[PDB]
Amino acid sequence: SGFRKMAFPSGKVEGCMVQVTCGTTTLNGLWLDDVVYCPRHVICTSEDMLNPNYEDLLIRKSNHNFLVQAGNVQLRVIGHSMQNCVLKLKVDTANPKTPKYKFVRIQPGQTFSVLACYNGSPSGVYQCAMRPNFTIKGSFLNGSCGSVGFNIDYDCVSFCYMHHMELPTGVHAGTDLEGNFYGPFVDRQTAQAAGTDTTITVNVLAWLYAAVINGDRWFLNRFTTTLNDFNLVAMKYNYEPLTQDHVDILGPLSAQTGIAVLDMCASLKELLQNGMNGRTILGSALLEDEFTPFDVVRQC
Amino acid sequence: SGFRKMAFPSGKVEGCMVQVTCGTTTLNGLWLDDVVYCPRHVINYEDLLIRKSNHNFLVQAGNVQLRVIGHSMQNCVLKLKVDTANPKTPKYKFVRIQPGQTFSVLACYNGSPSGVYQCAMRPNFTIKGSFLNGSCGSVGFNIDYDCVSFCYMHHMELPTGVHAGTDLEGNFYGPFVDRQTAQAAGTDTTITVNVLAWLYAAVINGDRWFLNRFTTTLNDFNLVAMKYNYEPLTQDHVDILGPLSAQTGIAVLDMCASLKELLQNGMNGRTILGSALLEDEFTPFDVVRQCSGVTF
Ligand SMILES: C[C@](NC(=O)CN1CCN(C2CC2)C1=O)(C(=O)Nc1cncc2ccccc12)c1ccc(Cl)c(Cl)c1
Repeated sequence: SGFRKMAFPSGKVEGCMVQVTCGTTTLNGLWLDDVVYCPRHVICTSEDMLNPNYEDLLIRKSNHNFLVQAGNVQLRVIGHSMQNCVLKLKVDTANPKTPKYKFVRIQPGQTFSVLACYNGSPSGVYQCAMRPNFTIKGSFLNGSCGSVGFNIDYDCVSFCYMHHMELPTGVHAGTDLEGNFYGPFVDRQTAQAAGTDTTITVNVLAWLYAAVINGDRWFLNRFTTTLNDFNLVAMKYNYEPLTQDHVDILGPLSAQTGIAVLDMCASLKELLQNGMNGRTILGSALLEDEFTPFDVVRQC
Repeated sequence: SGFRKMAFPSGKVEGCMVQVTCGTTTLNGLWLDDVVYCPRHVINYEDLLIRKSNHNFLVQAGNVQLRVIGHSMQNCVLKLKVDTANPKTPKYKFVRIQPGQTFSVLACYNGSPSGVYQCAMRPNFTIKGSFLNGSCGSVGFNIDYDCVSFCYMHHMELPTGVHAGTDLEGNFYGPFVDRQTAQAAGTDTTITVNVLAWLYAAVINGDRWFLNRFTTTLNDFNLVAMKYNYEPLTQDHVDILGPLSAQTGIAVLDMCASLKELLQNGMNGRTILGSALLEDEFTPFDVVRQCSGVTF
């Protein structure tokens, strides 16, 4: 029993964190086999952050300009290349702690663990979700760039995020490990604003099923709804549309609890209409949207 | 910016998790140097233990079986002496924590780490964890520089879904026993110093709506705290909040008057750090550590 926001054990990722220094900038790198991955903005100076030409800046760099540090050992850079917004520093030593890994690009609503680092040293691990507006609501200070988001299924690390920047609202933007930004963001100091965020509806439903599995039933009702009527209501509360894919994904939780997805959708509509009335669901006074259907099944 | 419930990096603890099997029971063990620590309920515990032999305990570190060469009991923890010292043994200490103190839990099943989360030792000595069957022997810890302080070992789930366990010397937190009997968690209270630390974290993050021009005496605040099932705030707590008070410019008794107004009037549809409830599972140290980026 119990339901916590749970992160994956970070050990397999800790053994990959290195510090990358180029000129005055110091950030984190991910050392896998003989390559160190980090945000390409590590090559940027002061007057070339509004409109940096990364190809022009990288061509002027040599391997010895990049100082890579793994613990108290300095690694030797023997090559450098750029793949989208990520810089790949070829090093002369393969990381012996390299776990079984994959690079996966995730969709909005997906959750992952973040290992927050500073100067190549892990300082904390927390759980995140990719927001529908493609930002992540993280906890990062200056120096956290290069910190990564990941999931661990079986003994394999799926790296899904690399931190690149903080938007003016305090939310965070980054890329997958192939350097492709999540969302319409760019690694430029140009005026960028996160779009209006919405609640991840399928995740709220999964969390309502977790509450039912844990014995909380007060919010349930005798109503059901059509998928379209639910979406017309949910949209008015800035909730993401619920698709047939989402209804299908909730199938196992519906089968386990005996509550049809559209029946739980009608409980959700009622919660949106009434609020919680001084009650909590799984210790929360707000509807939680950072647990996916897969997280709920895994934790329960 | 941002404020998350953040656990310590679990790597140093993952390298210590082993699976202990004795008869039909399988749970987790903590392998440090040449000793495996686990709940004694894996086996009148002195009468039960005397009947066991080393070969009855199957210890597994990954796909390698460890051989037990001795066994002894220290309070509610069983200590299995093994032939091999754990090469991954970090710098560590066994520390007993106080209610209100926070720690990270590495939840394990069959000696395999599956999740990490941050929680607080409640004033009623339970932890509001997330554990299923097989999680016994999962440990709670903090990291100081490169030293792991082990503070908790999971033993059981109480009928309300809350958890109970011991320090690494086998002493329970709370008035609990490791036996099948009627046990109930006492009425819980809110960790007042932690709520204040979290209100300072909200101020550091730009959430200032709850601030007011008022201050209060420590006695008037404690009279209100008692009324709302909040733990008494001591001069020690006020002193610990000193750095956060200095950084934000809000005296502790000034933040107390904000807390008092929140308790008597509610949040009024408004939220603090994305929460509609007052969070009490961040200590003053946790807030400083997260709003300053201390590394391990
Ligand atoms: C590296 C970063 N540089 C800055 O923003 C630093 N700077 C720049 C403006 N300003 C001046 C000193 C007062 C700063 O503070 C960044 O946003 N990283 C940070 C990451 N996570 C959390 C942060 C929390 C506070 C601060 C910075 C954070 C950055 C900036 C613009 C771009 Cl286009 C990109 Cl790709 C990256």
